[PDB]
Amino acid sequence: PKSMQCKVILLDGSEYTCDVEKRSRGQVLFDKVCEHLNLLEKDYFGLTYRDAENQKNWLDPAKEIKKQVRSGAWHFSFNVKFYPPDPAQLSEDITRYYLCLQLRDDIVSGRLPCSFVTLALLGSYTVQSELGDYDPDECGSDYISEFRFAPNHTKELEDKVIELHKSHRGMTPAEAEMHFLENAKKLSMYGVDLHHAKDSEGVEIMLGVCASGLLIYRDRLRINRFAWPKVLKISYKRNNFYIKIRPGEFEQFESTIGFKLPNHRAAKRLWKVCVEHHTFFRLL
Ligand SMILES: NC(=O)c1cnc(C(F)(F)F)nc1
Ligand SMILES: NC(=O)c1cnc(C(F)(F)F)nc1
Repeated sequence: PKSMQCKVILLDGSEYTCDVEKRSRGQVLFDKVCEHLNLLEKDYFGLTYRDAENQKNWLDPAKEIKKQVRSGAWHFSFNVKFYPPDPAQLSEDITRYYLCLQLRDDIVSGRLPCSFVTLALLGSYTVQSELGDYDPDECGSDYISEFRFAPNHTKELEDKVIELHKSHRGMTPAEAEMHFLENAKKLSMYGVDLHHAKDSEGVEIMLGVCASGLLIYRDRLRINRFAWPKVLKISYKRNNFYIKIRPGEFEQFESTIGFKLPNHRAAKRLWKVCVEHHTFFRLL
């Protein structure tokens, strides 16, 4: 029975190595990683790989690993796939902990934009969770944290993290993580998966996929939203992605909205993440 070595980048930036039989389905690897992480609320997570065009794809747990990674390395990342709209309702603190690690990367990477004060407040909860109570001995007037808090660090930001950290004395790690999440969950781009696309006139837009539905970012002054209930059908054909928007009351027919994706693979990838979000957030 021939086994393939798998390398998974965990949310703390460390590398897990394991072996699975070469015909293994994605679920096999995912279960091994989740057992390693002592994670029971696994439904919010998945594994990504980089395809032959270097795009992030979700590993499908139902299909063979080899048929997905194809010509590429058996190299994966462990990630949040479905961001809970209300992290307080997760049953385990360790679930909320991995969600925090994902969100810290979402912030540092610039995928999750965040005001100065929110960057500093989220930072202060991370520091409280990781180091415990503010200690002046570790922090002088010229202190810079090892912690990455933002896509661009300033001395003013480092100072504001410390000032807010002082306010958190006696806060336990689970408590600081819950405050981190109570704040992060409100950010306009929280759990929004962005896809570059063109509308039916060739104007460049972004499509966001999330718990509440499909978002269409045109300009700052033109953002369209389709709640999952208002979507009847999700389809792709060639480089095109279509959604069937349900008839309004007393309207005779469904409306159809058409988008152009960069290539056929980009169209299918958007279709699959949409169907998966629809199913997940229909049931949750
Ligand atoms: N959310 C899930 O339960 C889930 C399971 N398994 C996988 C895998 F194996 F493809 F990575 N991705 C997601
Ligand atoms: N833009 C927001 O929804 C938002 C979230 N969280 C905060 C925090 F941390 F300062 F309280 N400020 C703003």
